[PDB]
Amino acid sequence: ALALDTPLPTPSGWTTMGDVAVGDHLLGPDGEPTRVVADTDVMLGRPCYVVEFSDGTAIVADAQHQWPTEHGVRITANLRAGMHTVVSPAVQITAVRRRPSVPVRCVEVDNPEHLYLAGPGMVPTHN
Repeated sequence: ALALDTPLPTPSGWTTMGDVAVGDHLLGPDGEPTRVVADTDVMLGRPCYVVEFSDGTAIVADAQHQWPTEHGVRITANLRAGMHTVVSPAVQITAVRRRPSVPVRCVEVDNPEHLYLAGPGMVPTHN
């Protein structure tokens, strides 16, 4: 679900969606370590999007990647400018557009909100 070069913060620093492994730790919605308990393979040919945020960062995600908004969970294909990604100043989605397909990959974490931080802005996103 996220492009492989997406940076993801960890308790030791940074990894990428391309490098993170089951058993590694990401950061949960409160910044605390959260364990990666499952993943996908690298997936090809999926329809991809750029999501641009108000903190000046951007994440490439596939159509079906899930985001926690003020309106509940929304997939990338349903995001619209003006929404925010929240965990309960929430960063705001400034733009969403299609982009040519790149390899993507998803992971699952084990905190009860099923959220991890993504991108250089540490934006909340849903497993």
